[PDB]
Amino acid sequence: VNSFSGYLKLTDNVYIKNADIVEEAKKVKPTVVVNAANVYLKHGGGVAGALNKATNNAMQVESDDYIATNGPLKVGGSCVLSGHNLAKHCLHVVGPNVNKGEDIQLLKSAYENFNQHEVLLAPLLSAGIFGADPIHSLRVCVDTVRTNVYLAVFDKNLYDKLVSSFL
Repeated sequence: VNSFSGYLKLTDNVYIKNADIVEEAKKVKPTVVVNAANVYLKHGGGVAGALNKATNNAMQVESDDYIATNGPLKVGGSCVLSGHNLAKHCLHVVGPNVNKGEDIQLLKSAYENFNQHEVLLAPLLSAGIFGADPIHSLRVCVDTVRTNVYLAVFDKNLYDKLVSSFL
């Protein structure tokens, strides 16, 4: 049994809810919240900008030190950093950004990072300002992630379309 409330069950291991991931993280304090990161961990906008704002920029400060030591992530890759006030850990995952021309096949590799964590609160990778089709992102999630994932979808309209169209 876990703390997550109000989710619709899509499969054995994937759950979805219309929710602000920031507000959900604040309520649940999950072991892992996933960030929709870029390779530079520059948390300017979208999910990343919202998570970082909710940490009062402490996520960005920590991220800048990570990059200064390790260099950029790979598209499809991830790193584990602090969850600050939102979660125990933040898994920063880089999905491909279609608005930069990145290979959508890298979306599966991105979701494979989730399998290193038994339970996660996450957004749909490569959705929103990363430019991918969220319906596609949800299909890749279901077909790739085997651990228990609780997906937060900010937009109510999109949430209802994801559920209604789910095979």
